[PDB]
Amino acid sequence: KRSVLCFGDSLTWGWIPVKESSPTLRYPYEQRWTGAMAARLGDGYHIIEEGLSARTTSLDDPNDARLNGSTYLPMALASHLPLDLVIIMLGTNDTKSYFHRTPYEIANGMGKLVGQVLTCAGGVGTPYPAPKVLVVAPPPLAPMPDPWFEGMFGGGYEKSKELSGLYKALADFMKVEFFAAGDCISTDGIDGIHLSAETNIRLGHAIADKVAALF
Amino acid sequence: KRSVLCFGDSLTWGWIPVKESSPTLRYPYEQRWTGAMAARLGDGYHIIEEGLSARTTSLDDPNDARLNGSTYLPMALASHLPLDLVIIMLGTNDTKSYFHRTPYEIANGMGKLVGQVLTCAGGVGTPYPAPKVLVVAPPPLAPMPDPWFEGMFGGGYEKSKELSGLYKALADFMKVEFFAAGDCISTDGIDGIHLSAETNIRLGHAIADKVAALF
Amino acid sequence: KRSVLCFGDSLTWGWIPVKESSPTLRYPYEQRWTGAMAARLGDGYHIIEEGLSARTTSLDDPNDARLNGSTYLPMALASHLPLDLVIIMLGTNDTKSYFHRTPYEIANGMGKLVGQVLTCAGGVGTPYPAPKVLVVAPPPLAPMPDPWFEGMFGGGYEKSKELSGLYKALADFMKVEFFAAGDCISTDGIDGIHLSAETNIRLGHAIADKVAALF
Amino acid sequence: KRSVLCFGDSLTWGWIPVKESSPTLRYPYEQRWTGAMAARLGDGYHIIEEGLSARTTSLDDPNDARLNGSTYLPMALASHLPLDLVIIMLGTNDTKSYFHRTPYEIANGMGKLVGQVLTCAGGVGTPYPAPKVLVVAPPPLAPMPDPWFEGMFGGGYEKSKELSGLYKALADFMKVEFFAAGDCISTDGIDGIHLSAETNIRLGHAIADKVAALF
Amino acid sequence: KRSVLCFGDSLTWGWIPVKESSPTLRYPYEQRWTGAMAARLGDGYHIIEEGLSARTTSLDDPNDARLNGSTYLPMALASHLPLDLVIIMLGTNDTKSYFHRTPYEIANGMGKLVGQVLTCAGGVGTPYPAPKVLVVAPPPLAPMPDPWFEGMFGGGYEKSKELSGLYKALADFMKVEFFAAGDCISTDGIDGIHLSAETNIRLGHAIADKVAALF
Amino acid sequence: KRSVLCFGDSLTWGWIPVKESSPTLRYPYEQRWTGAMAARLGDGYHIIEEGLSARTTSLDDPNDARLNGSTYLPMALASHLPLDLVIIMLGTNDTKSYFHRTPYEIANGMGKLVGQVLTCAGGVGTPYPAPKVLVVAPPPLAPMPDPWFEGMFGGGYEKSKELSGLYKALADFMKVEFFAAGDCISTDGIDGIHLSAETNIRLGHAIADKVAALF
Amino acid sequence: KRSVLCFGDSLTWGWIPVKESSPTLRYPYEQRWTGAMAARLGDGYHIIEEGLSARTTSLDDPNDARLNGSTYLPMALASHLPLDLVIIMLGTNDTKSYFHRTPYEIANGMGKLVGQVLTCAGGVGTPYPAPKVLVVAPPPLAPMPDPWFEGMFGGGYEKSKELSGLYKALADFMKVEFFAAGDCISTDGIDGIHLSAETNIRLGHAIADKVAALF
Amino acid sequence: KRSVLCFGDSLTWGWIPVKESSPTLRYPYEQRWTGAMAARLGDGYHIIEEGLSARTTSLDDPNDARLNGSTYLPMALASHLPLDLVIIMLGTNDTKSYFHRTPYEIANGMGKLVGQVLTCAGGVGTPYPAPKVLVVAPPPLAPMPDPWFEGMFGGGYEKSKELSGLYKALADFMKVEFFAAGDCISTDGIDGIHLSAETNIRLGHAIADKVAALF
Repeated sequence: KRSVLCFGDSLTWGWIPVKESSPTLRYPYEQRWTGAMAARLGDGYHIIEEGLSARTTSLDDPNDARLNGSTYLPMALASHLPLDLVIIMLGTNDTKSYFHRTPYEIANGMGKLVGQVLTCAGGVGTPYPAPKVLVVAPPPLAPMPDPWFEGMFGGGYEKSKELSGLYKALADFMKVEFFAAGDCISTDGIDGIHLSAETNIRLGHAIADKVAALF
Repeated sequence: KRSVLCFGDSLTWGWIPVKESSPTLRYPYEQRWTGAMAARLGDGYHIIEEGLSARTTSLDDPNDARLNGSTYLPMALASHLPLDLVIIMLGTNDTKSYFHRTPYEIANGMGKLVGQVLTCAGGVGTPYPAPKVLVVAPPPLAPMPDPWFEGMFGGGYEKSKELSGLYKALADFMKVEFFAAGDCISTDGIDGIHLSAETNIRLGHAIADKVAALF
Repeated sequence: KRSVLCFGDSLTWGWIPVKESSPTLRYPYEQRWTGAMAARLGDGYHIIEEGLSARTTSLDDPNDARLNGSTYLPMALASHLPLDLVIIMLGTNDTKSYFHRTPYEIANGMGKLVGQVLTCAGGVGTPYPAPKVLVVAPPPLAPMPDPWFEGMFGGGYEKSKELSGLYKALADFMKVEFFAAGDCISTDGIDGIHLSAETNIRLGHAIADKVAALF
Repeated sequence: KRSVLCFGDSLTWGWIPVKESSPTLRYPYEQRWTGAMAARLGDGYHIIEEGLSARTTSLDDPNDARLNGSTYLPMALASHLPLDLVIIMLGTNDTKSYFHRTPYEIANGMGKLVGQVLTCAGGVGTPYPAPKVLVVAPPPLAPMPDPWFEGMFGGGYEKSKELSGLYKALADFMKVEFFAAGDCISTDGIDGIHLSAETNIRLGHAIADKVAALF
Repeated sequence: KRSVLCFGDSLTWGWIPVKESSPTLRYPYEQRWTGAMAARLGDGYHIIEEGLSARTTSLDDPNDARLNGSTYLPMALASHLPLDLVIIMLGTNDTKSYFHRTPYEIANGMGKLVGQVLTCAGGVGTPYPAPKVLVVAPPPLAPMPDPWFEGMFGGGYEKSKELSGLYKALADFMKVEFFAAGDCISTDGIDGIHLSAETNIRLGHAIADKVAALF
Repeated sequence: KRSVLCFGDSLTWGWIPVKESSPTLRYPYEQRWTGAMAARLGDGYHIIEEGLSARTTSLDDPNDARLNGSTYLPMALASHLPLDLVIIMLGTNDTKSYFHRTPYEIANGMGKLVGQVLTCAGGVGTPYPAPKVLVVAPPPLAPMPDPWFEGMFGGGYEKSKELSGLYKALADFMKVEFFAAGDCISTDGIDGIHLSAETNIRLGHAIADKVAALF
Repeated sequence: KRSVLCFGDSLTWGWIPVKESSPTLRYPYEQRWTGAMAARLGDGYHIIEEGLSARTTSLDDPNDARLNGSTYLPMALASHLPLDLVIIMLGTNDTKSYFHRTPYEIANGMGKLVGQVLTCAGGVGTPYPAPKVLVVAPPPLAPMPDPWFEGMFGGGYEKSKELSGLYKALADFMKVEFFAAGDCISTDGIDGIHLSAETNIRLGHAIADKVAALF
Repeated sequence: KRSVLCFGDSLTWGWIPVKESSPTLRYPYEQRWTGAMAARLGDGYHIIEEGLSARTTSLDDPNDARLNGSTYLPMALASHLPLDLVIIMLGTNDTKSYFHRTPYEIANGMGKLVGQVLTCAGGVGTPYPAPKVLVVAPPPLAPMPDPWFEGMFGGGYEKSKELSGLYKALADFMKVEFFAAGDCISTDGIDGIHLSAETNIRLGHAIADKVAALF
């Protein structure tokens, strides 16, 4: 059996876009991209979900101590070995206005996460090798009707558009795999940030085909 | 389905005891207590595994920044809501010689984790409620033929015999559920620390019976 | 009775504007907005005052470790449960020149405080629920004849004009209550920052009307 | 009018002792020692309550960031100036097993708090003088029927018996006022830690007589 | 007798300007402003020198842990009580290119130091009162022939010109004394930063007049 | 002139022992050991006083951030170069009950300070060499009639008796100078900690004789 | 023999420029500038290599805790005394996009390292003197065909052109030696960052000529 | 060619024992164990010396920030790749009186260093594999004539005697190589801590045999 760890933010947790913006409920597994990917990959794969709303690549959020992805990823890797592949879809939250990050710095944060996977061989007391890495660039942001979300992501749209190219450059440099979500889907939720079930399913099917071919 | 997050150390990850002590392989899912519990609970339950070898309740390990359970649990809870129950089986590693913790301090560390579950309602932007908690006392340690493990757990056996009584008192105080694993299993692995497959399966079946009676 | 905690800066503490700028005396209770609110609400309400001159939403002041509102609020909430409502009037001091904060960052700091209220249920060992929240936008700044105050608030007037709209958006997003003080009062003190007794009393009466309609 | 700040733990917050140990409700104001003291002092005094369950003199609690009294007292003083007197009743929680503090270290923590009052003149931008200080030694602990509380306070009884003498020595040295609660009341709650309403009322009346005579 | 603490940077230590820029020797006491001030004041005054080359008001220097004035001043005050007056001449080093401080932030750092004096009453275990404060704005910088010093103070000249006005506003606001060194002297050393002996003597005489007028 | 920096605690600052223990006044210069030493050395020497009540060698005091000698000494050395000699009389406060330091640890803290002197050559931008070092063991403690001082120094008398032998061994190892004050004076103040004026003067005269023999 | 410590980044470690950018192999010693220098200096000299890919002067890299040169240099100096000369070639990595450092700040970081060498006399328990220092400006950057390297060094080329002039000014100020590598070599590797073997050898020969002229 | 990194304390740096204890000179390379090992191994081996007097396995020394071995080892590994073998001889300094470490904690600190080698594959941007590890238990301490050294190592002899057995157990557990220096040499220097030249040579020859047998 092959084990695949899916590390992400609200797009991976499965945030349902809603007209009142927040709070919201979670998509059932079969309507998450992770579940749709698992269905297409089949029973030879075991999918592990680690999606956290508002998670960044490598930034401490001023209002929530839980959100730095790089703080949690080493622990998660060691908890889930043996792993064949880690899929990482993050970066959208790094584009928020109050973080003042350049696109390159966001990609460099993704690079920190890739390095944490590449150096994780052995975990705590095992002979297991490092898994492969699939870097996923999230789809670009869209216009947002809610003024709080619009303020939250001020300046972020242009940054989100640059991530695909920079993540491709990063993945080539670090000799790992790459997939641009925006080549297959768009951000289609009413809030301009999150995704519909149908788009989650299309995304998971497409990632499944990438996974099946990358080993 | 009812979601059950299983938070623990190597006993939960599934460390196979071996003659060379370390390193070792992972039990397959159906030979882990988590998988055996999942099998007896049936398809109305969804099990989430968060087991990490060498994890403590609330201590920083001097050689490994991944191992403080309380550093990770809030992030894990928010990543996995909605949750109906969190089962926590930890404390054995707090008995290691170099931590110099009293049994009450170990139970108080378990209490820190219980509190993190009880106050987690809402996660990141959801209306979901806090789950129930099942505190599990691990079975006492056993003779260790490897001198490195014997030094690692110097003074720990006597502390391990006190955890069950103190965890019961904690659980009554905090108004959560409690299971004494040592009434049903013993630490039967060749290394004096870990468990056989047959014992994992017995444990998981016993925990499943306890969980079913809560719902 | 219904308990109302009033969390704020000098506008809440009751700084009397004076020709020498500083130091100054405190308005008596019946000339504070808190006391005037208490008088119009009547004996079914119990007011708790937590006003601190120079307090910010969520910033460490370089000269004074007492001034980060978010450092203190969780302790204050647990000390005063049971609470029915928390009124927060802060943000003016975040506009000071040496903080270099954008208006969105100031509102996001207010959001940190709102979240601290919303997640405070139980306090230390109680069954009490989280109180409601009333976010109050302070009135915009005014001309400052003292050159030290003018330097202190350089760039702050323009930011102060944006807080009301952003606080309304925050409150709608977090599903709490909102009052724009600038619809009812102006910053009428001689120093361009603080308020007259007549204006405090008008503010408190207006807030009282808002509070009564919540219960 | 004279203003009196009452800084304390669950004995000041007003924890009702209950057979299930925890959680519990709060005494109404007239059944707290603060309220009973205010009734006896009369309308020439304004009492300010700052009681926090589980609060220590100057220790960080491993499971709760809210509980170090010395972290909060400077902020509270500046928020409540002008003050004529600060009454401090703390130390019981410093005797808990997991803190491993000697009686002298507990008294030295009380001394830290006394110094914070004595040096607080001016607050933020006022001409107000430092208030007087009344150090109150809490009554000694009693036997505890609940095993979690008994473990929590292991070794604490003897420490609690030494605080009166050491706090008297401290108050004489620092030239402030002293009152031994144990000379008037005993710890009479079922849990061995907290107080009955009748004892709260006796205590507040006795502190009121001390206050009226100390200026 | 009355004691006067002189807290400063190289202008107070007595750096002799030299063509090679650095290193250099110290002026003898009678050619320092402190010694010249002491001579004019007479033997009714005890002068304490605390001058440190490269010292800032309140900034940590990246290359030298000794240079934050506000880190050392509280210790120095307590070491030198009883004190009648503290003279503070700092701010020039805050204008260095790599600190990126605005003039207001520099004056606010001076304000931090003024506050440390005003709150220092008692020291460690004494009845002594807080000293008075004389804020001294240093003379503006001059053109600098050495390229390393020119880079070191890039952007600093304009900032140094603004300190007099801002320090005057600060001293009025905090109700302390003020003296503009630039009303009496100029920066006349060959390096564009430090002062000649005759200028130190003129400066010390003028400061002595200010000190004598206060007492 | 030869410059001599005197770095110490209350014995150097000049704490007057008094019947009420604290607070107290400072001995005049002529009644300090520093001033008595200066008089006997004469006008070829320049004495710099750096005495701070309650100062330790290298410990952070829980109640006062001013008191770690090793935190302040590097800044003080650079402020006072050129220096021919640093006299260090510290260690008594390290024997306080709440520090739990062994006598060797106290001498090792003295060693930290000696090293700071030996490595201080050049200061900030000077060619000056490192000064010589005179390590002074303070006299042992004596009976303490005040219960607060008795508790403060519990266990400390026996440690104070060992400092001289250990400081001699330190000074020989580090190749610096050593004077045992306890051969010439005893702790004669009423409080069992501090010194009479007559004893200060005898100490300073004895240290002066030692200093002169070094040059 | 005369001992020469060579402290640097990938230019010193010997990164082989390659078409796929990363990862890469290390030049053999004979193809490193260090080994080429050693050969030309001959057997009267002993070369110590301390080159680390990605090392900065004095910056913490967000992704790698190994890379701050100033964190490691004091330990390295004490490990290798006696030393006659330290050659430092660093600064290129400080020009990376995500550090946002000005050229003067980069030279000031070099200055931090120079100071660490100049103040290292004695090491741990030795009489050895501080070595001489040779500051080496690296050659300017060149076109970078890999998009990841291009982003990594955005803004850096222009900064790299200013380092030589600033390092010369630093070395004159601090009274140490200076060599401009860009007078003798250019950045000739395919990646626009690293060097060919022929260029390493030419550099080492030119540095050897400089070193010999110092002794 | 194969590269061998020698990571150690004064026994590796080459401290010459001397009657005055300290300071002292360094043995020439051919009288160090490293140089003697290199001579026996031949020119197919490249030896890298990283010895630092007073270095510990994993402890911060109170008086010197340079001495934690585990702080420096990751940087040194990355600087010296490609490496075939890392030889680690440390632990003697962890036995010093003021560290209060148990023998197991010392061996666990060695374990931290072993783990840093085993996880170092790649360094910064290379394909190189992790080196092998040779753990060397240092020879036990001897009686020490100097009282400062005797105090420094109080309690340490017994601890030093236990390191061989514990390091053997550690090396077996971690599956690396082990050599007991005390099976071949004794601590023969006059100070009871360091070694003679002939003993360094015998030690290096015996370690070379171990190294050659591995390859």
